This record gives sequence, structure tokens and C-alpha cells, in this order.
Amino acid sequence: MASLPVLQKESVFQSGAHAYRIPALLYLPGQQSLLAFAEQRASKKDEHAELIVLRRGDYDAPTHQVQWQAQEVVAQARLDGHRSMNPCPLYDAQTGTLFLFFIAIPGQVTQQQQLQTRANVTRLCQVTSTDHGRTWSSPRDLTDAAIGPAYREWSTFAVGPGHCLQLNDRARSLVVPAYAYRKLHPIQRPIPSAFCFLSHDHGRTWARGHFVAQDTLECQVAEVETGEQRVVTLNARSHLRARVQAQSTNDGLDFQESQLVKKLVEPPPQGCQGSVISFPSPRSPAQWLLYTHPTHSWQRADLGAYLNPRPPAPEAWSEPVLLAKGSCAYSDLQSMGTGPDGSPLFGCLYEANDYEEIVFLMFTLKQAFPAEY
Ligand SMILES: CC(=O)N[C@H]1[C@H]([C@H](O)[C@H](O)CO)OC(C(=O)O)=C[C@@H]1O
Repeated sequence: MASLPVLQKESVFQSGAHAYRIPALLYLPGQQSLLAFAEQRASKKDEHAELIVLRRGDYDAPTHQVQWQAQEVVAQARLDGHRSMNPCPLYDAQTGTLFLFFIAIPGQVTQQQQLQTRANVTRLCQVTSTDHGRTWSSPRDLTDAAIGPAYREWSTFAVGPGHCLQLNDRARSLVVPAYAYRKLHPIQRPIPSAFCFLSHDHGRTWARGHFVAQDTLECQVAEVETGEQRVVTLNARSHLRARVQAQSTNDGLDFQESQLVKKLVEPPPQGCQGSVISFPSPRSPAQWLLYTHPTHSWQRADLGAYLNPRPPAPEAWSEPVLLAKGSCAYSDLQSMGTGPDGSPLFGCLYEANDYEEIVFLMFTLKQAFPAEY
């Protein structure tokens, strides 16, 4: 009946003078440290978002616990006159550059407004750091160079939220998951579709991948090595009572085999954000997928961990394991290497209790799916 016993469970953000939503977790392997980001908002409402805050947590091997340093605002992560949303972190292991992608929206202009008027005013931005978050560069607006001509074709858009992906292709490409509302019919209202932004030069230039032929929203991507190639699995939010899963054989440019995965429930009326990561298989496939998302048929509750030992086969998704009882919403996963018990170690940030705190969970595969051992 109880939720899963884990290595650590600590609230790293709490409502106070500000509210905190939309978690993003990024693991730094060389430091054995985590960077937890979140939207520091004036209230729980989406349009009250303001700045992005951060906390550095250092894993202590002797105690197998993470001690977090004090939170601080990423002062540089903002455009004058705009509120910052959707933190999407990414570390470039080759350049030693830490990236924080996010969107900036004028004052409190809502998503609803952009949708009803078919008028886009959202900006795509970023900030970088060479000392693991100690200091940040000035912000940079990537809208023109990354969206350009397509801007007028979308009512609005967003990235992530959550960790991004750096591929294992020769260029070590940066992949930023996203979605946009497409103006397709003169009368019918624009339909949203997932897609990815792509950079093959360590963040110098960007491009837009193609859309998932389905009414899809927020998504995340993970890279899996099959017996023949590297594939990018995309897991997206949907309003059809089930998640939509698609696959790409060309590093994010095209997604196919789009379909509903009835085993992964989505609550009404439009679903909820979820997270997906790949990690070293304990054993044919080299990597397995772990996914976290609410498991309730009618509301956002009971965060579950799902395992796919035969990725990306839709019917291979396991039944969920209960990670947290009650109100649970957005989440973000990170693989942290080998844990204290020899099995894959995981870090997970998730919204809990009617959006009043963001909890950090650390557990292993042995703890979550013991039947595997
Ligand atoms: C940019 C933005 O407002 N994102 C919001 C997102 C969005 O409304 C949905 O993906 C449909 O577009 O939904 C939710 C949500 O808890 O359901 C919170 C996000 O802050």
C-alpha cells in the first residue's frame, strides 16, 4: 500500500514568498553533482511565472545522500520585460559549457490569448556557464535563428520542460524537445504537435525537426541503442486518454509509427507532462527506458515509474510502480550512474501536493523493479 521505499526523499523547493513549479534536473557526472531548476512564480498560475532559481546538490559517496547548497536566482536568465518559463538544462560534456534554455513571454500575456488570436509572442532564449552555475553569461534570444519563418505558422510554442538531450552521434548534437500549435485550417482551431530543435555545433546554430503526425503537447526524448542503430524515442502528452509515442531513426528530424499507448494513461481533459530517460540495461537491448507520470484515470495523482525492457515497443511497457501517493504532476528524471547497491541510480524531481513543493527522489532499479533481480 505504501509508496516505494527509496534512498532519499527531500523537499528541495517549497512555496514561500514565491511558488515553485515546472522542475528540471541535470546530472553532472564529473562533479557527481545535480542542478535542480524550477520556475519561481508569484503564484501557482502559469501567467504569474517570473524567474528561474537553482540549487546545486553534491552526492556524498560515504553516506549515499545528496546535500543541497542554498537556492539562488539565475539572475541572467531573463529578458527585460518578460517572464521566464520552461527551464530546460543541458550540459555539453565536450566544451564544459552548461546550457539553460527557456522561453520568455511579455508580462502576463497568457497562452490562451495567443491561441484564440492565432498570434505568437513567445521568445526562445538561453544562458551559459563555464563554472557549473557559479556565474552565468548574458542571455541570448534564439527566436530569429531557431524559429524564423515558422514563427507566423504557430499560435504559440514551448520547450520541454525538463532536461534536454545530447546525442552520442559524432557531433554530440544538442536536442531540445518541444511542441507548437499549428495553424492548419481556416475555420478549425489550430492543433498542437510535438517536435525537436536541433544543434550540431555545440549550440552555435539551430534547426527545427519535423512534426509528430498527431495532436500532441509537451514531450521529452531519450536516446536508445538497439542492436543496429541509435533511435530517439519521443514520449508526448495527449488529450486522447493515453500517451502518444513516436520514434525517430534520424536523430530527431522525423518521427514515425505515431500511436496511442493505451498502457500509459493520460487524465482528462488534456493530459499531463511526463518524463522519460534511457539508462544502462542490467543485462539484449543496451538501454532500457524509465518513465514517470501520474497513473490516475481522472486526475493528476499517484506518480508512477514505468519500465520498458524492450524499447521502444509500445506493448512492452510494464505496469507502473507507485513512487508517490496523492497529488503528483510534472516530473523530471536523471540517470546518476551506479548506485550503492550496484544497480542503476536515479534522481527524480516532481511536483507534489497541489503544486506546493517540488520533491527530490533518489532510488535504484533494484528498489523499483526487484523482479528483475
Ligand atoms: C507555456 C505554458 O503556459 N505551459 C503550461 C502547459 C500548457 O498549457 C500545456 O502544455 C498546453 O499548451 O500546461 C501546464 C499544465 O500544468 O497543464 C503548465 C505549463 O506551465
